[PDB]
Amino acid sequence: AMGQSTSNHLWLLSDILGQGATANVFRGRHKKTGDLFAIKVFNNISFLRPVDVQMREFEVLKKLNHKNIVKLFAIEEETTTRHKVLIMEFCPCGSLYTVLEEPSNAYGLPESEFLIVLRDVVGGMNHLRENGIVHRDIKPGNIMRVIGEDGQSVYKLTDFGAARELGTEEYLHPDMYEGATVDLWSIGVTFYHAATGSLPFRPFEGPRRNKEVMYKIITGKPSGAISGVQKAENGPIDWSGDMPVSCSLSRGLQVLLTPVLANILEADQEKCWGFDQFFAETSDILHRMVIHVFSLQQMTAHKIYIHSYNTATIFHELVYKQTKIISSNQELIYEGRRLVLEPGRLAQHFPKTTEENPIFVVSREPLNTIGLIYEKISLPKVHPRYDLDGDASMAKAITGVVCYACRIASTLLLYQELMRKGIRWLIELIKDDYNETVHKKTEVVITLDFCIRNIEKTVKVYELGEISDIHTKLLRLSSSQGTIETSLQDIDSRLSPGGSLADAWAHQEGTHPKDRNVEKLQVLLNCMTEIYYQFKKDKAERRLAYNEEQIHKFDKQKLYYHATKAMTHFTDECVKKYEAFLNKSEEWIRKMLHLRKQLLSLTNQCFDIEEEVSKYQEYTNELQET
Amino acid sequence: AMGQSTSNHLWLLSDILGQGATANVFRGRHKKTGDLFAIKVFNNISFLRPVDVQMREFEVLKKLNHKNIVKLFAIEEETTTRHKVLIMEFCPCGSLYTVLEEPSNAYGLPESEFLIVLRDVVGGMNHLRENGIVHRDIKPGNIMRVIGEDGQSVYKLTDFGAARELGTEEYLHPDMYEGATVDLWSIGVTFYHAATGSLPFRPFEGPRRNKEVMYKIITGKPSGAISGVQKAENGPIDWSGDMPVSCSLSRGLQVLLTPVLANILEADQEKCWGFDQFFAETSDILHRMVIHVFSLQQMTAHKIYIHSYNTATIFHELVYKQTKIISSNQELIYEGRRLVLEPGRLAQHFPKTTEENPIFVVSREPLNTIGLIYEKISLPKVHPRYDLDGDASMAKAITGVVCYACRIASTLLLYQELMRKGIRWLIELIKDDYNETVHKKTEVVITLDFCIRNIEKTVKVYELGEISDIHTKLLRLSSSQGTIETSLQDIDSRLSPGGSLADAWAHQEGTHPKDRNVEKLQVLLNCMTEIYYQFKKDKAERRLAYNEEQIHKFDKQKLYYHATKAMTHFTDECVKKYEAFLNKSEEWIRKMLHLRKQLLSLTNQCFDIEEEVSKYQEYTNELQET
Ligand SMILES: O=C(NCCCNc1nc(Nc2cccc(CN3CCOCC3)c2)ncc1C1CC1)C1CCC1
Ligand SMILES: O=C(NCCCNc1nc(Nc2cccc(CN3CCOCC3)c2)ncc1C1CC1)C1CCC1
Repeated sequence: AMGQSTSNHLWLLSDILGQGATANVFRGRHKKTGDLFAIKVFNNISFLRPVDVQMREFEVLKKLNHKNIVKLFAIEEETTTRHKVLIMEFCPCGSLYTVLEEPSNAYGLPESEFLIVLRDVVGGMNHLRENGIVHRDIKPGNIMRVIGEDGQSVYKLTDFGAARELGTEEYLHPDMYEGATVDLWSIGVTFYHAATGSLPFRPFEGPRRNKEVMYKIITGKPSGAISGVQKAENGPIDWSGDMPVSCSLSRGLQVLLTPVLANILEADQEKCWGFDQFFAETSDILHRMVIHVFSLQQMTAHKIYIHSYNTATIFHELVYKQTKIISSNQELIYEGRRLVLEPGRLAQHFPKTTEENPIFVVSREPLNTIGLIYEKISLPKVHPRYDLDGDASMAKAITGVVCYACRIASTLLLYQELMRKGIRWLIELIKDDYNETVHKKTEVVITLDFCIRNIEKTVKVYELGEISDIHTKLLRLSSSQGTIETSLQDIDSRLSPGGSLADAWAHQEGTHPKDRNVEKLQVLLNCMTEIYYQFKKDKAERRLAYNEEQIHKFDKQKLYYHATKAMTHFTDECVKKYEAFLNKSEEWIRKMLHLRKQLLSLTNQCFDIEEEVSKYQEYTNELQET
Repeated sequence: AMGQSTSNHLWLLSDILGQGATANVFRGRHKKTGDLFAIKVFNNISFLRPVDVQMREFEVLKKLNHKNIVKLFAIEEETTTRHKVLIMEFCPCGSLYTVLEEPSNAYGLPESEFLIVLRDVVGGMNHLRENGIVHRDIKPGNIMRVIGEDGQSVYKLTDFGAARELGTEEYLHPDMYEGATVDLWSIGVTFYHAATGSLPFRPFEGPRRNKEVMYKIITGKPSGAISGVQKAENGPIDWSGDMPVSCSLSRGLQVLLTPVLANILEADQEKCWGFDQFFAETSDILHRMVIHVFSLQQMTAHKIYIHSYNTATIFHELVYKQTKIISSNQELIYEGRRLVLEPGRLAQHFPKTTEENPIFVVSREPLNTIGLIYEKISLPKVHPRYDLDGDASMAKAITGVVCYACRIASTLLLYQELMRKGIRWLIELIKDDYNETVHKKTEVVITLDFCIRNIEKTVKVYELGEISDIHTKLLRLSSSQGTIETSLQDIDSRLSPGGSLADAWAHQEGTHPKDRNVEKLQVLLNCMTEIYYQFKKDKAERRLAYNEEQIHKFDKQKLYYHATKAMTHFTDECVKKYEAFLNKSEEWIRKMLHLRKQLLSLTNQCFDIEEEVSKYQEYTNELQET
């Protein structure tokens, strides 16, 4: 074998991790402890030979300590070549680029993981600003990832400060492509990339020979837009000031994220934010807590980004901006019961919200049932070419699509299981509004009983005009009360099991966790992703043996069969059942809004008559005489 | 390289899978399709040379098709040696032994996974009984595992019917060690092993030289017992007719599983079940559905194994047998509201129960708060010896213990999060019993109002004895009603936030999912299990190089530090917080049982007076005259 060594460290040249322009990164261990470290060996060191200036540049990075920055442990010299070797912190998981290489993140990172990336990157750059050093060359490849003690990812920076001695091509500022504006540029490109899984500004044949057109895209500067992609060869550029539909981010977050990118992605130094403005808006998002809310009327889940110190007034406002529901009509349901929120109640004392257990929202005004809005992405055509590079690229693509389909499928199941809960709670919450009307009826019933037989007694002792008038008046009330008594039993007949309102259809329509459709999709998805990582190990081998050449061709054909089998099961089973559940949901809503309209009126026809039987009890029942 | 071939198949000798006495199993592919198959090459074929009798014995296994049986595809001859090669179905996951090799199953398989094992093994043997063939040599190594289309494991048999041409040593029947009784023996040993993670009958130094004592254990035949283990060298045998505390199986299942094993684990052919009796009891368990129930009083979760055709009467009975709660006192809570079950309601129409969303049970009779009962298992002492075999054995042991601690930790968090829900539901369910008392009070209030001022009017028109008597009687009621009116406000003061009953302590005591204690435990557990599988790759290498020898020693010492760090965090954080939550839970229960006792009496002091004000309204209020 072949491996370099040091006074305290040693490493094989086969354990290469990073191939830079100035230095190379190797997986190395310590001679004594055996603990793994990152070995940064300086290549091309001869025309410089610094032992005075650069030495102190390494003595400053040593004491530089932060959670969002890869730690530099020591500066040692190679045994033979006497090259300056940096003992860096080893990150077993890799970088942000490695994460984006996964098909599960082909259409953007998970929302929770994205918030971690945002939090760490901002914290890292801010710490570098405190020391004055500017990075600019901030790429997902320069953002390492480690697993913290709590299992959550922690992102760190590393490849910075190499501008004094010497941005990435797809992360270059237009004026830099030819202040701190050029630094904040690549950050937005990184942030968009992490949220989309794709670059913001893409030509047709990629950023290579057609990258001459790519510079025209950036210099085009459409201000508010954050995406410039041509869907055809040397055609027009499709602009967009919003994020793709395939984005895995919630609607609440996109509203806050969009203006951040738009104000850091333009050539104008007068329209672009500074690091203070950038830090302010970013820190604002990171501080906010999440309130899970599922609108039963629209069959849509929502994530309201609000501060803990904000009141319920702003909460109802934010819900309206995402659901188009007036605050005075936003009726809340939680944990099976109705939930009343005070206009000035802080967000710290809000109930425990989860994607699986949120705060349902029901309204009285008619709302169209929308459901989940996603992008219909079909499988890409697989070419019979043997191109190992192309076989690895298309493997990442075709697997990412199925990942998206499996992502939507689990969400479609989420919406249905959430629907069954909200409906089950609602019908029982309606019964609560039925039991109160009964108790608000019996109070009127007893009232007339001690008003009828009290005036029927006064006249049976044996004037007549007043007697007959009240008698007729009380009869027109006890009768009108009689029909309401019966019509409420009709409502109770509706609330009864199998009473044209029961949720028997909800358990007999869409898909259920018993079907295990997501697990079935994952099985095929595992078969594909296994082949994918294998094709990565085939691309690195440049060429394969005859035996491995055939296996590569076999698995490539089985990659299509796996994807096709999964895509069929998704549309013909998961989707179709969802369409059926969505249909009978919009029907039951109308039948429910109609009922609540009845019960409301029938209840209001008890309060107005409660005041009518109050102006008679204090009248003839109590005459006057010395 | 070195690899054998066939007319249609080929395989490397390095891809060995099974090392049997008669044949070897290799990972092989097809020459055309490239699909992977299991290659069974016959070793020691010379003194037999069968081409007539044995050929048909392979022609019968070909048409033999079942889900719980490994499929035999074809019978081909080797190119050079002309050995009889069986093209078997390849099982990438391995066998049941492979599953038990995992530290996560060191103390038994998960309950769901165990039910799959039971279901498949029974279905497999039953199919073999239909064909008449008996296996007897049923070992976890002879039970393969594959992943079905729905993601769930599927277990199959394979190494059977090799008795005609020719049980495992730890799976031998006592009379066989020296009817179909000898067949059902190894099944119970397998079933115990899967549920415990350990053999039922173990000497001290293992089943080797001290296995002479092991035969004394089996021939000891304590009938009802199912375990025989000596904790000391050549000491007494500790018998047990029940399963260990570390068993991951629910209490409901153990009650059904115990008699099954006890009746198939004894030398007596008169006390042992037949295959019909065995199939009946096993199929009975597999057909039953699971009802999740969490007793708030005892802070214990329960899994009631009941049939779908059974009524709620048997349900309440089964709950009593596990919670010691009388059926007439079992008050049910579900989905935030109280749940009323009809005595003859089928189990098919029971609500959706989950371990995370079960049916809570509250009682009126005082119950001691038990909580989770588990076995306190400490880390085993690690010896400084270099023994690779011993280093791999202790790695499986020390990792399995931490797995158990992480298993309990997630359960301790489950019980607490379940506690917070049941309490939150209860306090709101009490308010429901408070709002009814109010409505059952106002009916009495209005009653006396039209009874007081109706008799105060009759006497103010200006006999006297009757007048004064009723007046005093109504005063003793309106007054006694007045104090109840105020004492209920005291209860409402208790139900009010911060009213010596609020669940503010529940969110400020034990551990929460925000702490991520389980994730923290998993991080260290991942570091350990990685080292474990590495030690397996070191044991197979017999000896290691100098470099790898030191790394082995380094990771071995870091294996202790990982386990110690995890075990400390478990006891000092996860456990201690659980003890505090358990303490303040037992206190709040008494304060809740006391309140419900008050509200009950205060409610009963409204019904008995409702009938008192009913015998006066139909009296003097309605006199008599012509
Ligand atoms: O600082 C740079 N590159 C960063 C990307 C590669 N460098 C590293 N990679 C890693 N880990 C890593 C990189 C790529 C893939 C993986 C995942 N596997 C781990 C071991 O097995 C193979 C890959 C791990 N750790 C630390 C570092 C150095 C300290 C910043 C510049 C590029 C040359 C210097
Ligand atoms: O039938 C037997 N042995 C069963 C155990 C090994 N045989 C098999 N193993 C397997 N798969 C397997 C066995 C052990 C480990 C693993 C997991 N990895 C898969 C590939 O990489 C290494 C191990 C897989 N499939 C099929 C079979 C034969 C058809 C029953 C007798 C023992 C000689 C015949």
